[PDB]
Amino acid sequence: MNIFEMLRIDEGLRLKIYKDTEGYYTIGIGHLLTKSPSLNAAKSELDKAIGRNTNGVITKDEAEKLFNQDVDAAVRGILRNAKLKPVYDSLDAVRRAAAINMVFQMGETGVAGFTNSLRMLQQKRWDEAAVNLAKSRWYNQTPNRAKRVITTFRTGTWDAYK
Ligand SMILES: [Cl-]
Ligand SMILES: [Cl-]
Repeated sequence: MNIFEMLRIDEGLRLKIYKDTEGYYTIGIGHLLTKSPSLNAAKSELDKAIGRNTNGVITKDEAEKLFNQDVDAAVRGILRNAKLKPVYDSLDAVRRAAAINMVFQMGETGVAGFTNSLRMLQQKRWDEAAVNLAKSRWYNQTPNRAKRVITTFRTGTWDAYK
């Protein structure tokens, strides 16, 4: 298991524009296109993301290319963030995958708002971080996915994904 396989399980793959759990136009493997309610604004972000006239449909290769870029950008976002970087550097490799999953889902500003959980993760107080992470809109909106990520932070294993 690795971050790519983890996020493919949590995000799925759709080759045609769709609306994510929040109602936002999305394509591929969780590639958010726009928060705007306009489907034409989404298609136009799609053509620009891909470099051709898609008409709202992409192939598997293109979905995988977006995915690769997004994972890369989440990693680099973590490493440039003053709050996130010290936390990420303190973690083992499995639990690093969980941090990237959160950032991928909610952006770096989002995760950097989990101040209390971050501190408990840094101190390696796993059970206490799991409890604090669960007290969140994120957990209440997407509990199944949130539990998978929380368990990964809690145990340091891929069990929730196996
Ligand atoms: Cl892009
Ligand atoms: Cl979920």
